[PDB]
Amino acid sequence: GEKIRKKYPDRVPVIVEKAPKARIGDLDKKKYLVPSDLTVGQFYFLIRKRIHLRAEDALFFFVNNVIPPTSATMGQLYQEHHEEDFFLYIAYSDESVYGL
Repeated sequence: GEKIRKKYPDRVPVIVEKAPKARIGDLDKKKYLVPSDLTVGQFYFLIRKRIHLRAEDALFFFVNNVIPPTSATMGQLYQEHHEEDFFLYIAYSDESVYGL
Protein backbone atom coordinates (compact mmCIF):
# COMPACT_ATOMS: atom_id res chain seq x y z
CA GLY A 1 0.00 0.00 0.00
CA GLU A 2 2.95 2.37 0.70
CA LYS A 3 4.09 2.00 -2.95
CA ILE A 4 0.48 2.14 -4.27
CA ARG A 5 0.04 5.59 -2.63
CA LYS A 6 3.45 6.82 -3.90
CA LYS A 7 2.40 6.16 -7.53
CA TYR A 8 -1.39 6.44 -6.98
CA PRO A 9 -1.75 9.01 -4.16
CA ASP A 10 -5.19 10.17 -5.43
CA ARG A 11 -6.46 6.56 -5.87
CA VAL A 12 -8.50 4.43 -3.44
CA PRO A 13 -7.45 0.78 -3.06
CA VAL A 14 -10.70 -0.82 -1.84
CA ILE A 15 -10.91 -4.40 -0.48
CA VAL A 16 -13.78 -6.63 -1.64
CA GLU A 17 -15.48 -9.48 0.28
CA LYS A 18 -18.88 -11.24 0.53
CA ALA A 19 -21.66 -11.24 3.16
CA PRO A 20 -22.02 -14.10 5.68
CA LYS A 21 -22.62 -17.24 3.53
CA ALA A 22 -23.38 -15.08 0.44
CA ARG A 23 -24.27 -16.71 -2.92
CA ILE A 24 -23.49 -14.24 -5.75
CA GLY A 25 -21.58 -15.12 -8.99
CA ASP A 26 -17.84 -15.93 -9.17
CA LEU A 27 -15.12 -13.28 -8.53
CA ASP A 28 -11.95 -12.37 -10.48
CA LYS A 29 -10.27 -10.28 -7.71
CA LYS A 30 -11.11 -8.80 -4.26
CA LYS A 31 -9.21 -5.48 -4.53
CA TYR A 32 -10.22 -2.54 -6.77
CA LEU A 33 -8.05 0.53 -7.41
CA VAL A 34 -10.50 3.37 -8.15
CA PRO A 35 -9.81 7.13 -8.15
CA SER A 36 -11.19 9.24 -5.25
CA ASP A 37 -13.45 11.13 -7.74
CA LEU A 38 -15.32 7.93 -8.84
CA THR A 39 -18.99 7.87 -7.78
CA VAL A 40 -20.92 4.88 -6.34
CA GLY A 41 -22.65 4.22 -9.72
CA GLN A 42 -19.23 3.89 -11.46
CA PHE A 43 -17.85 1.46 -8.85
CA TYR A 44 -21.14 -0.51 -9.07
CA PHE A 45 -20.40 -1.10 -12.79
CA LEU A 46 -16.82 -2.47 -12.34
CA ILE A 47 -17.92 -5.02 -9.64
CA ARG A 48 -21.18 -5.94 -11.46
CA LYS A 49 -19.26 -7.92 -14.14
CA ARG A 50 -16.71 -9.12 -11.53
CA ILE A 51 -19.66 -10.66 -9.57
CA HIS A 52 -20.70 -12.70 -12.68
CA LEU A 53 -24.15 -11.03 -12.53
CA ARG A 54 -26.08 -9.33 -15.39
CA ALA A 55 -29.52 -8.59 -16.95
CA GLU A 56 -31.69 -8.44 -13.78
CA ASP A 57 -29.73 -10.13 -10.94
CA ALA A 58 -29.96 -8.99 -7.31
CA LEU A 59 -27.05 -7.40 -5.39
CA PHE A 60 -26.45 -5.05 -2.43
CA PHE A 61 -23.11 -3.54 -1.32
CA PHE A 62 -22.44 -3.35 2.44
CA VAL A 63 -19.44 -1.25 3.51
CA ASN A 64 -18.47 -0.88 7.21
CA ASN A 65 -22.01 -2.08 8.16
CA VAL A 66 -23.59 0.73 6.05
CA ILE A 67 -25.55 1.02 2.75
CA PRO A 68 -25.52 4.59 1.37
CA PRO A 69 -27.27 5.63 -1.87
CA THR A 70 -25.45 6.27 -5.20
CA SER A 71 -24.94 9.94 -4.20
CA ALA A 72 -21.34 9.39 -2.97
CA THR A 73 -17.81 8.59 -4.23
CA MET A 74 -15.02 6.03 -3.59
CA GLY A 75 -12.51 8.67 -2.37
CA GLN A 76 -14.93 10.08 0.25
CA LEU A 77 -15.84 6.51 1.41
CA TYR A 78 -12.12 5.85 2.12
CA GLN A 79 -12.23 8.03 5.30
CA GLU A 80 -15.74 6.65 6.11
CA HIS A 81 -15.64 2.85 5.52
CA HIS A 82 -11.85 2.34 5.96
CA GLU A 83 -10.57 -0.84 7.70
CA GLU A 84 -7.01 -0.93 9.20
CA ASP A 85 -3.93 0.45 7.34
CA PHE A 86 -4.84 2.53 4.22
CA PHE A 87 -6.94 -0.03 2.23
CA LEU A 88 -10.73 0.30 2.89
CA TYR A 89 -13.19 -2.68 3.10
CA ILE A 90 -16.35 -3.32 0.99
CA ALA A 91 -18.62 -6.42 0.79
CA TYR A 92 -21.77 -7.53 -1.12
CA SER A 93 -24.54 -10.16 -1.18
CA ASP A 94 -27.38 -11.40 -3.46
CA GLU A 95 -30.20 -9.83 -1.36
CA SER A 96 -30.90 -7.53 1.63
CA VAL A 97 -34.52 -8.35 2.62
CA TYR A 98 -36.18 -10.60 5.27
CA GLY A 99 -35.13 -14.12 4.13
CA LEU A 100 -31.84 -15.93 3.36
